[PDB]
Amino acid sequence: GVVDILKGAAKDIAGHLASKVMNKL
Repeated sequence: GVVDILKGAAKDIAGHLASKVMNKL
């Protein structure tokens, strides 16, 4: 499930990222 973890892993990073924007609105 490597490929499955590789993609799902990016979700953890974009987590604190996609927050920056959401933090504005």
